[PDB]
Amino acid sequence: KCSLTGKWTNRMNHNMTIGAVNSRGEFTGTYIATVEIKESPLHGTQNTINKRTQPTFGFTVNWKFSESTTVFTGQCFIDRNGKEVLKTMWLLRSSVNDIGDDWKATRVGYNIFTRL
Amino acid sequence: KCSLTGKWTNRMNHNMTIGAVNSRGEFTGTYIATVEIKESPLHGTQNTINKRTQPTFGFTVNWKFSESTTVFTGQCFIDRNGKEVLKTMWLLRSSVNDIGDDWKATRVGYNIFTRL
Amino acid sequence: KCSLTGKWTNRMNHNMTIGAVNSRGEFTGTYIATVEIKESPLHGTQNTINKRTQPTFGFTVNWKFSESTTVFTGQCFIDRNGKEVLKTMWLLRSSVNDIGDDWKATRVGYNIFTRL
Amino acid sequence: KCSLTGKWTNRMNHNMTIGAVNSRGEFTGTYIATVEIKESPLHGTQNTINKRTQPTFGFTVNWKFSESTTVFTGQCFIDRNGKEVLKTMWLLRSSVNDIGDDWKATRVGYNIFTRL
Ligand SMILES: [Cl-]
Ligand SMILES: [Cl-]
Ligand SMILES: [Cl-]
Ligand SMILES: [Cl-]
Ligand SMILES: [Cl-]
Ligand SMILES: [Cl-]
Ligand SMILES: [Cl-]
Ligand SMILES: [Cl-]
Ligand SMILES: [Cl-]
Ligand SMILES: [Cl-]
Ligand SMILES: [Cl-]
Ligand SMILES: [Cl-]
Ligand SMILES: [Cl-]
Ligand SMILES: [Cl-]
Ligand SMILES: [Cl-]
Ligand SMILES: [Cl-]
Ligand SMILES: [Cl-]
Ligand SMILES: [Cl-]
Ligand SMILES: [Cl-]
Ligand SMILES: [Cl-]
Ligand SMILES: [Cl-]
Ligand SMILES: [Cl-]
Ligand SMILES: [Cl-]
Ligand SMILES: [Cl-]
Repeated sequence: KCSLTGKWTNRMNHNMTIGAVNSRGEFTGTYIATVEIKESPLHGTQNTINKRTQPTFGFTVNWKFSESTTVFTGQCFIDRNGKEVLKTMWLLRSSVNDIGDDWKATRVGYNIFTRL
Repeated sequence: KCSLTGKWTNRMNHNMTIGAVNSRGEFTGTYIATVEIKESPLHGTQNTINKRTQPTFGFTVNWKFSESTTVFTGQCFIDRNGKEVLKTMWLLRSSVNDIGDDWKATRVGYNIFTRL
Repeated sequence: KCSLTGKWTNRMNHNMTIGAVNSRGEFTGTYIATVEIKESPLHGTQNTINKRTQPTFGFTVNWKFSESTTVFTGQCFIDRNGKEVLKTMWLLRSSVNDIGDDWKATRVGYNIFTRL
Repeated sequence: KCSLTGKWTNRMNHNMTIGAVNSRGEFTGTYIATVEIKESPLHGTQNTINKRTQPTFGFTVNWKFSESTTVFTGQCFIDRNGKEVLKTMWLLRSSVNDIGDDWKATRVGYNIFTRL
């Protein structure tokens, strides 16, 4: 079984720590990145339907040093070597002033996390 | 201020209800979708940095009838008329059986929500 | 049949003109936007497999006033009212200087085009 | 300069060959993917504004064995070692039968290509 609880790294400038996952799949944690290091809360859920060994999940990082918001979604895999890996994709939402600037406010990307 | 608390629709087949936003910007809600109607829980945060009148936000929908997870991120705007509108984009993560199908598991899209 | 040839608008600040589509599905055109109006070339293809009435397509806009590149992909639908509509999604790629800034270089969004 | 002309791989199941880039930045090529191997044509542009050593680019793959279309956009970098690398993200558009299934037709992902 791949569990989200624990400490993760993207082997770059990001770590996160995710706490216990409750019976409804809910969890909280902390996202730590270099800008100098800043810490920000995250909240999310992992899928509990069919109690899969490799569940999907999502979370929102509510950045404490920015007006922006990021969401991540992905899946907790057991890789061919037996190691847990989170394969994620993210959307980063910038705060714009006018609704006419909305078009340029969303970036996308990806991250791969392994246990730390 | 554009506040997330309340009931929202995308005029299509989707309604959302969001509860009280606490002082850290955290909220919970339900997402209602005609697949016959199914209700699933959502958990999210709105950005409180600088107390903007039009904050960004994100949330995760933990579908009750699927192994999938969806994340939404966007911004709560006041348009010309003074009406609230949530401009969002999302990532829908499918549950794949093997890490080699990971490439095909992520869909992207958008939704515009208004009150009621 | 929904064809890409002709003039399109997003009913906002964008028009495009697409030329004839050849037997391999290839086409060229021009993307016109307000920054003041700028014109830029586009090149793409529409799917010819199974000769669908509502084909998928993609194109690249090679912006003449920017270091950036946009790609669009979507489908040419006949809507319920009989009108042709292009439903698209796009990725906008910014030029960054270091490969370490790669993460913030891609925006995503959408456009809906109807004949002009 | 990082030039697109040549042969590329993502070390997985994909190779690409791209031909000469003309003076407007336009190129054609072939995209080779193990589904058994299938070859499909690609058409694209690299950005020539300011003659950057690391230009952005986009292209469309018109799959020969599918009703789908994929677009790729990214940037041609020189990494620490002086090796060329294409960092890309893509949109894969499925062909749906009705405009009401449009919401589920777009997948997103990424690929990193190196020479050979
Ligand atoms: Cl900010
Ligand atoms: Cl950030
Ligand atoms: Cl592990
Ligand atoms: Cl922005
Ligand atoms: Cl990324
Ligand atoms: Cl990563
Ligand atoms: Cl309300
Ligand atoms: Cl499912
Ligand atoms: Cl199920
Ligand atoms: Cl779903
Ligand atoms: Cl799938
Ligand atoms: Cl909508
Ligand atoms: Cl630029
Ligand atoms: Cl632009
Ligand atoms: Cl029409
Ligand atoms: Cl940027
Ligand atoms: Cl958009
Ligand atoms: Cl539009
Ligand atoms: Cl080569
Ligand atoms: Cl197909
Ligand atoms: Cl086929
Ligand atoms: Cl395909
Ligand atoms: Cl599909
Ligand atoms: Cl790759």
